[PDB]
Amino acid sequence: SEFGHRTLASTPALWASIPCPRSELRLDLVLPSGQSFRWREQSPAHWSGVLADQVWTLTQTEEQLHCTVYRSQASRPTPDELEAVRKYFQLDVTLAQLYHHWGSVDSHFQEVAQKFQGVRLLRQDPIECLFSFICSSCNNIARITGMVERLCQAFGPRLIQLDDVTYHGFPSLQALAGPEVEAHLRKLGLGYRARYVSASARAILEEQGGLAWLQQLRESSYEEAHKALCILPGVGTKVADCICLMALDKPQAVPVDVHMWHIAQRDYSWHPTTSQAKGPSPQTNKELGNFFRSLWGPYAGWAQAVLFSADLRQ
DNA sequence: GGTAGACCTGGAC
DNA sequence: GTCCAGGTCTAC
Ligand SMILES: [Ca+2]
Ligand SMILES: [Ca+2]
Repeated sequence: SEFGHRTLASTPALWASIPCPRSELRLDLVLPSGQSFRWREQSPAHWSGVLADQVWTLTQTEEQLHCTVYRSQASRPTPDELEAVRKYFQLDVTLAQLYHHWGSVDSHFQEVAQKFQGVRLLRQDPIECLFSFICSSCNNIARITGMVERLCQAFGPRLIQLDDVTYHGFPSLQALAGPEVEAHLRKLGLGYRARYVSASARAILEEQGGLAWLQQLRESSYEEAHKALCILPGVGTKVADCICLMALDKPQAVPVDVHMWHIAQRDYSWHPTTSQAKGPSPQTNKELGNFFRSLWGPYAGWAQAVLFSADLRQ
């Protein structure tokens, strides 16, 4: 059929594949796990969302990652568009190598990794990542998802429509910095987070040097990148880490939230050393991130995703 | 310098 | 009718 979301079975000639075994990527463990909030399983095993300014539907078989694009006459994805998918999932990074190493230095990781293979990090756009996580504050994944959709719908450019779903690109800095955005966001239910979206959009354009200032962080060290991000309204130590990890290519970045605290205590019997507090505080949270970095290495953040993801499965 | 309380809301015991 | 989710900000 020419309408609605496509499936591999119904529109054979419109899909193209990318060699990728399920052991290197599990869509169902990556896409709805709190990394990106813009993918939906409209059909069983078929996920749709915006990727590289276009709408896609992705699905996998044991050895392949099938992709289709909705842009002109309908056709299969081209080799270059397909490369956009490979980059988004950072497919050049071998997950089997990472799991092996983490499992070698951490017996607990080894036991948990057995059942949760294919958990990796998406290479996300900084703007979308910054504002999506500004909205994650004291929030759950299902709600965050709603807020983000409503936000893109009201301020993001309109893409194509499939069935009754109209896809929108993520809002630009200029749009989010506009007049009365906060009030509009409050009517959309963002709460106090509405204030931060508006404020950070303006801070970036009117005080930090614009988009270029954000994008240049990819070349800066984790230390430098993380410090700059905390300048923004609504961005604390955690939000900044999420952004460094998921959008600025800092794999050693470890976001410390309540989930990670429960994991550290239960599975590692961890307790703060150099810090005062017995529980969560800026000093203890910083120490915990260091604990995981020294345990897992340069890609501690990715290791964190494997457990964090396998933890949400409870 | 390091804790305590306000800020929004909708699924949940 | 109370409680929590990938926190942040600020007063003292
Ligand atoms: Ca800040
Ligand atoms: Ca927290």
